[PDB]
Amino acid sequence: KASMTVKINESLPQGNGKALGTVTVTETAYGLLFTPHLTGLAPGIHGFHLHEKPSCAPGMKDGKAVPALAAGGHLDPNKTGVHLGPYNDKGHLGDLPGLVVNADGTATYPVLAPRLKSLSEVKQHALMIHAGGDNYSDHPMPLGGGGARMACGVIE
Amino acid sequence: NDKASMTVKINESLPQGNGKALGTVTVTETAYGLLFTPHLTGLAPGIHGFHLHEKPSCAPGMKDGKAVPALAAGGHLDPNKTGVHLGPYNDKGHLGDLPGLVVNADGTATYPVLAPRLKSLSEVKQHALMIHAGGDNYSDHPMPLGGGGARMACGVIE
Ligand SMILES: [Zn+2]
Ligand SMILES: [Zn+2]
Ligand SMILES: [Zn+2]
Ligand SMILES: [Zn+2]
Ligand SMILES: [Zn+2]
Ligand SMILES: [Zn+2]
Ligand SMILES: [Zn+2]
Repeated sequence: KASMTVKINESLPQGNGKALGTVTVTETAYGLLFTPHLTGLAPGIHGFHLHEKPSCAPGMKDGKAVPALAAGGHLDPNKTGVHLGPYNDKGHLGDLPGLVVNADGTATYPVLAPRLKSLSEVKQHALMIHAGGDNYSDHPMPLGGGGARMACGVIE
Repeated sequence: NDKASMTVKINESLPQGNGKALGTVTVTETAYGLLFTPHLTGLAPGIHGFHLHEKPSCAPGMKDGKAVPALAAGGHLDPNKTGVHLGPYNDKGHLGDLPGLVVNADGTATYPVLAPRLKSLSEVKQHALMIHAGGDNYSDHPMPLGGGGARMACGVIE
């Protein structure tokens, strides 16, 4: 059973917020399954992506402090330069299905990302949770409308 | 680009018979299996058992003298006769096991769910797409059939 764990922390302008729980990443016969064990999130569907750089630190953009900016953009080994979701080979390999958050603010619903096949593809990248949702497109809003980076955890 | 795709209409399952139309689910073939994109409305917020049942019917059935909603659809699609409920990501259970149907706070269903084990529309035609009152933990424990419980909405895939 090739499975591993990722600690998730709140993402503040200053650094790291409280621990919001974990996410289990498991290899299946159909791809990587992300089983969340998170708490304290806004109910609804959240942008859920793997970002390039292994960091959840703040960065500077237009003079302001931006949560988890040091993580860079989306994991994109094919250099597609386009956000197209978990089921389309023509976009960022780091595109996972939206994270489903319950009414009590927890995340327990497992999401399969069929394109990822082994834990190695996930190591040394930032697992990102956004404020906004994800329609798996750059239209109408870029990167699925995720907007701000709200929670994060370096995988390794 | 291009990939085969079809549409299924969903109705309320009442003891009496069919209820309000709730919208549709688009089933599309993808490189990674069948994708079920819902366009539904008027559902209880939360996560709902979402399975394919054996018989091409959504009609009620009689069980001990009571009309049971969508009972005429039979049990879960299980060609390999596993006789067990293990979800969308496990080969050892019902082929008809899809991921839970995610319903928003407003009662709509819009979140696409991939079922990796289904590969083509032919595996899905002439079966019932079922929506339960309860959720789905992809297991027979601690409740049978993921804890889906009552059948609350249904649609026959042509
Ligand atoms: Zn992102
Ligand atoms: Zn992306
Ligand atoms: Zn075309
Ligand atoms: Zn069922
Ligand atoms: Zn089943
Ligand atoms: Zn069949
Ligand atoms: Zn048992």
